[PDB]
Amino acid sequence: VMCSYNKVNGEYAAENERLLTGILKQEWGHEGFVVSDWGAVNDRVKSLAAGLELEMPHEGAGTKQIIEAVESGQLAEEKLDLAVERLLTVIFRSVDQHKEGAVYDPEAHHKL
Amino acid sequence: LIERMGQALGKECQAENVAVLLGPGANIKRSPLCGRNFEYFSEDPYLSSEMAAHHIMGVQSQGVGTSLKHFAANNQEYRRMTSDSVVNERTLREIYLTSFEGAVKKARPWTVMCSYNKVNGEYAAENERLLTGILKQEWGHEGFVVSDWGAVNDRVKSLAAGLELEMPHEGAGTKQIIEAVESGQLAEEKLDLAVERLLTVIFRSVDQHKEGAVYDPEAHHKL
Amino acid sequence: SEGFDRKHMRMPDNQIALIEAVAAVQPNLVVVLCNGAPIEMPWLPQAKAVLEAYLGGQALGGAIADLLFGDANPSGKLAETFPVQLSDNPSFLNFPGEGDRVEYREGLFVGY
Amino acid sequence: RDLKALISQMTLEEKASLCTGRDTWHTQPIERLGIPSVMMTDGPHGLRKQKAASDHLGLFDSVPSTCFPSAVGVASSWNRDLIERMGQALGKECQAENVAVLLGPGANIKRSPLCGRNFEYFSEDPYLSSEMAAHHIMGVQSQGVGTSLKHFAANNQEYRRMTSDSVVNERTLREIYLTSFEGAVKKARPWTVMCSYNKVNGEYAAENERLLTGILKQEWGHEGFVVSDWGAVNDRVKSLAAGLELEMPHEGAGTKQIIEAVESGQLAEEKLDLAVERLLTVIFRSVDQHKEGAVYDPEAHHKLAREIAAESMVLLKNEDRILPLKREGTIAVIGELAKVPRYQGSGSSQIKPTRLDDIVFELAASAGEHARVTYTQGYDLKSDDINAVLTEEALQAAKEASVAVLFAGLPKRYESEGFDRKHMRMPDNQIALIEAVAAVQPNLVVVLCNGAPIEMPWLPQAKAVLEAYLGGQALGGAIADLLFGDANPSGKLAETFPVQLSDNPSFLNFPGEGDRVEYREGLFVGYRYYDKKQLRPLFPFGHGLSYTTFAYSNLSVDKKEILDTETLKVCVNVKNTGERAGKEIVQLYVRDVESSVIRPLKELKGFDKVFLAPGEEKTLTFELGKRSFAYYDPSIKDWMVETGAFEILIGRSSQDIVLAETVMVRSTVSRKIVYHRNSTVADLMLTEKGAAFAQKLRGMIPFGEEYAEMLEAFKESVPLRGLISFSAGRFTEEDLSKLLEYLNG
Amino acid sequence: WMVETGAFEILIGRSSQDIVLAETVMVRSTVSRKIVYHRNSTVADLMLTEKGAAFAQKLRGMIPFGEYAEMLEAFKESVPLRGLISFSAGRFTEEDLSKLLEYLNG
Repeated sequence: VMCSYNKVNGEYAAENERLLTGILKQEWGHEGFVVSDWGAVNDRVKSLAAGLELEMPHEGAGTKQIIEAVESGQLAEEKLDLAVERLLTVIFRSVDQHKEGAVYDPEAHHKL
Repeated sequence: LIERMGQALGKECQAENVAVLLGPGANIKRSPLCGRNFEYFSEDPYLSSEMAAHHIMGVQSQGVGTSLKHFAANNQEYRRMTSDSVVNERTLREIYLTSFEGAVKKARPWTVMCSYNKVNGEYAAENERLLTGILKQEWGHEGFVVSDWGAVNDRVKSLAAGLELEMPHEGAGTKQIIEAVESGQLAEEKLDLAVERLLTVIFRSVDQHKEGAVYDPEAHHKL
Repeated sequence: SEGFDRKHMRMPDNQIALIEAVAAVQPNLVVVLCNGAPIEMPWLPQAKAVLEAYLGGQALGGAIADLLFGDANPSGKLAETFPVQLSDNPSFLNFPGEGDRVEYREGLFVGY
Repeated sequence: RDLKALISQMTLEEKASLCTGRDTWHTQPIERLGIPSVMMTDGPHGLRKQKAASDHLGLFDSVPSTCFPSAVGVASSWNRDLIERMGQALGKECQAENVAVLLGPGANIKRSPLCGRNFEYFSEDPYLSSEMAAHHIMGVQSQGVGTSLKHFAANNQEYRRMTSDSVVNERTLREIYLTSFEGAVKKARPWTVMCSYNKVNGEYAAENERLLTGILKQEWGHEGFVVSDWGAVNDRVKSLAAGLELEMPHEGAGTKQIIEAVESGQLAEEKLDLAVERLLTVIFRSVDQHKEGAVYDPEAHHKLAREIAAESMVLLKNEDRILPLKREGTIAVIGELAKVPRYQGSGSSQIKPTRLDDIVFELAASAGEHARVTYTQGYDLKSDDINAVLTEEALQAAKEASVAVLFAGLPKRYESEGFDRKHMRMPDNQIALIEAVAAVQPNLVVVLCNGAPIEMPWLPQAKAVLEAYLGGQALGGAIADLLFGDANPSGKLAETFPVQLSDNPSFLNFPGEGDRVEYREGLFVGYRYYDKKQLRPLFPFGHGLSYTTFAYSNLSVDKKEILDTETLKVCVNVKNTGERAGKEIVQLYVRDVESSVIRPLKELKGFDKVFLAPGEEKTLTFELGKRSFAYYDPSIKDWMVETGAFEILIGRSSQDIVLAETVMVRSTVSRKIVYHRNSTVADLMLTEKGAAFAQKLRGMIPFGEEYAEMLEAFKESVPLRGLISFSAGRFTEEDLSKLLEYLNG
Repeated sequence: WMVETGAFEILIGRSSQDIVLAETVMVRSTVSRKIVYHRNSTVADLMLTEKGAAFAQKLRGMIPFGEYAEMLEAFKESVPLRGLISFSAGRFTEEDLSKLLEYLNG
């Protein structure tokens, strides 16, 4: 599920813990992970703590922040451990389900 | 003998309008050099547990509460607020926790105070296995847990673990508890349960308070 | 005191020496000790008697007078072991540890 | 030979079949491709070639061979070159018996005095052990014969050895146990290393991939292959994947297992190919290096064995100059161990000798016709009960003599592979004979024949005590020469001799709880423990006496300060201030003066032995380096020097320092300090940003000498998050958050 | 908390060093833990059940090398079940032990 650019009731979706964790993960039982719209993150560490696993597009400063939040004792490393497990789960799935040699009929999809 | 001493102390708390007396301490004497050995009872978990329990009985006979103190392995002072006690389960159960077990069970101190250290990589004020699993569930402690002064590391994590009272007053911890409820991270019924433990002890000390209490400084010097 | 541990287990030096000299001119020597925890006693051969009085509180005066003249009979027994030297005790190899970490390696073999 | 070509011509089965033996002592040949068979054979200190017996326990007789002294006493020689010559004799005997690889030496650390196999291990100290082990290997392999550095793991007790779990923390395992093996693998390059029966931290040695590949193959660069102890493997495919090339003895099921694993795509065939290559490289080596027609002089090895022995015995005590004996008067030799000699162990290291000395005959010989040697038996090695007839005969003999030499020790049945001693005492009826013989003849010399330490409550009534250990097939002439002074005693204990069993560090955790033993004493093994605790031993590590005296002089170091990447030269002068020539042993220790981690007070870090005529003086030279000063640091997974002063200590023992000097070693590793929510107010003074806030602080805290002590103690050790509780609301979680940014950028 | 069926000694002293009177009693546990066999159980562990000591016979004989008396007993008692594979002359295999572990655990 992709989060939006806007705030909901004064909090950016990409860091709205009640929205991504409280309602989406806990209440509804979403098993996958949350990705941002492109450039949507305001603070990476705030976003990780709230339930956003993947920042898009690549922003390398966010990686230096997550490391320092762990080492400075402001982010528990098991929050990060939990997040890597959700991400790695979807990535390995699509690998394993990829069909090598796949082709498709441009003629028929024009019919479809 | 110690049970009569605790009664005198209880008579001194009634005359000074003292609700709860922070004590006794019952940590185990692991090393001879520990600074606070003078205010601990013994190296042996049985003798310790006995004296501690009868201390609690005498104080509490007069309707005054106690805070059986430094629940964990606060066995050295050096770097106590950041030190990690690495204790295996047999040693921890047979030795350190057993100095506390007899006293909690027979004497029923109204409160237990946790210590500044970690036990096995978790701060006492937030070790749910220690404050809930062993103190509340296994031993059936009915009162509440209060932190040593400034010992809390995270207020919300400590509430989830079984620590009801943060001392001294830290107002940020209150705004954090409120925000944990609203964001769906802490159930409000965890908090309701906490208020019920706290209010139960407080109304007790009020209802058992003896107005007009005095005491004979002459005889306590005899005692 | 609260807030720090002792660095050694000895009595002050100018005291041990006075015990030794007074003993050399008066063998009939009684020693009373005021302390909260165990100490080494290299002088013990020259004291005929040793009353361990610990921290006897605001009425220690009358109590020690009673014990010394027999109006009370002494009836106390050590509740901790008194080692010969500091290095004998079980915690010596792991106390106070390496920084913020101390390993209770002696196990159940604490004290006596 | 182009080995990758040979392996490519092999079928899948032929490859997998090389991976286990053919029988109990030979490897699998492949006749179609000309791969020969070669023979393994036991013997850390002598050949145990078994003609026709599938026996890994030394229960069946074998071909008779030279029985050199056992590790315990040869290690007491402190003679790196002496043991290297022995390895040459052993290599000449393997060449004559067509023995490809000689299974040994063993170099496990002596954690407990009670371990059964201590008689065939070298020391409690990792440095001395690695030296003797390395020079053992070098001498053997100079003759083109392979070795099997033995029991790679922590095989430190025999009880339940095939199921026991050695629980060792990472620092202890690197600094103590694995370091006795490390030096020898690196300098001597033994062709094979044998794994142990036990688990290490919950994984059987024979499949502890981190141990066999991570440490032995990858880090240390062992080029040869790993062979299992006999029967040690738990799963062959697990063992192959982990770095064990040869299962012994032959187990054919594992070959069908290796085959089916490649076919199921669960073991990559290139892991198997690499394995055939390691084995074939050692096998072709011993073939190419075999010297056909090999012989050897059994006459001369008995010479070599008499020499090793007289350097491998520790004179423990000698009052009133009772030793060396005078060739006059009458000498009363007492005790059945003087007629039924104790000179080796039992188990897979038991040799069938080629000759064997008569101790009384040799004493008679050395005495000359100006002295009478008598013999009385005295006690009963097959009993624990006093004998009233022997005791009257011994007393009567000793009453007639000027001096009495009483042989005592430990019967053969006390020390063996497969079980540990139950106590540390000598037999009872021996202790009694010492006391009574003493009561009628105070001039009493005692010789002990034993593989490991014992208690000596009788020690006051012996004027002299020669620790002769297990001196081998020539211990007769050896003890005769020492006792008469034709050789000078020159040995020093390589293990500590405690007063009582309960003094030693393994006592609270030996042998454990079932299949689990926790090495809880950590780094405090042997003398490292007795030094730290100030627990006086019966005799300390490195203790030995001589019939001459030695003065030490002129400690000096070429540089007074080195970086941890640099090397250092130590020099000391030894002079014989006595009137008999002799050889002297010099021990060099290092003392880290201040360290942020727990360390022993001293660690032995070099040694040499030196022969001096009366009045002669020489100069011995040591070299120190990074490993002379470093402790092991699991966080960076490497060795670490801490910038400071270390003290260099030259002694005749671990108790007796005679000379010291301080040097300054400086680390080349700069670690970035990283602040966090529980760093102390004192941690701020490591950076100039941090001490800036430190002053602005400790005032934001609101609260006379009497309590001066603890107000400093409070303020320096409070964590940064702890200021939140004592700043009158002025320091919040948001501030600490901003502070942690500044501190970390 | 766990009691082990056996003898315990009651000791009356003036100190921890000075015992003046003693007496022995027998405490008997009421807890039976089922023994569970596995591939590294010892030949001695087989003697906790009547099924196990049944197979225990001749299995110690199957060791083909069955003064050195002390250590040969120590060997035979302490070998794990899987260790017999190495010293039974091909007569005890992984499938045999596999069948043995089913029987022992039922």
